[PDB]
Amino acid sequence: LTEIEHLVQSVCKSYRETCQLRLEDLLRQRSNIFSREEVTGYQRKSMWEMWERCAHHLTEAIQYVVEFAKRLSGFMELCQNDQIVLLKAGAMEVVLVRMCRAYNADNRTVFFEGKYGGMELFRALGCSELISSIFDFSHSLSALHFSEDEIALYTALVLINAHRPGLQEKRKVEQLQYNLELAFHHHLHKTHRQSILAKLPPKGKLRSLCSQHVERLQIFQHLHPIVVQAAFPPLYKELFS
Ligand SMILES: O=C(O)c1ccc(-c2nn(C(=O)c3c(Cl)cccc3C(F)(F)F)c3cccc(F)c23)c(F)c1
Repeated sequence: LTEIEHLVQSVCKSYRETCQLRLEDLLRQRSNIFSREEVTGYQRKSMWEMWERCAHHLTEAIQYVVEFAKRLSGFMELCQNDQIVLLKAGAMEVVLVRMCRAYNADNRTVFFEGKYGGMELFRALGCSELISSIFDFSHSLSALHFSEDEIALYTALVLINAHRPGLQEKRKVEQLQYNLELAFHHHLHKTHRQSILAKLPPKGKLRSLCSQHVERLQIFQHLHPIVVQAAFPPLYKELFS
């Protein structure tokens, strides 16, 4: 009925449509785990081949988040400067949250290229601390057993944040943010899930993990650049220098 319950519906719709894999497909594939032969197969690959595989998977993930943002009510009505500022700071933070869906807390594995595997699968990359921190973030997020609607509403709030430095129309961003906070709060009350609010990761944790991740991606892109057909060209030039 209210403009808020419709907001919940459209945010969940944008998310349902911009998801790469279905939650039940990832849950049913938890049995399909890489063999020790397939693991060594990945470990023996060049850093540069592993980088190309991961770089493409991560650019495609960002592109789905870009589409998710495009479909959020009022995002397109914000100015290009504000759209870049939000996506630059938040798109990879959304990808990192989304990642908990493809993470199995039982054996500490992630769904990568058709099967589940441990962090050792990424050895050739030579950035074990960063990969361990990503696996740790997904492990803490998985303990919340986030529903699909909760992850949709929370990721919208990760993106729509008026506190990002460099915004031109801060007030137009605040209005979008306040409506999404009401929508998230309203939904958690309706479903008796307000208890996750105290369990959500601190703002600084996500920002800190994301800044470390993107800077490492930026080091690899400098050393071995990949080519990507840009979905949002002005965003692409701000990240790919
Ligand atoms: O318009 C597009 O299609 C588009 C696609 C990807 C990005 C993007 N890349 N990105 C990387 O960290 C990244 C990735 Cl995922 C792989 C290899 C190289 C990079 C690099 F570090 F170079 F940016 C991002 C980090 C945060 C926010 C982003 F928006 C991006 C982008 F800005 C635009």
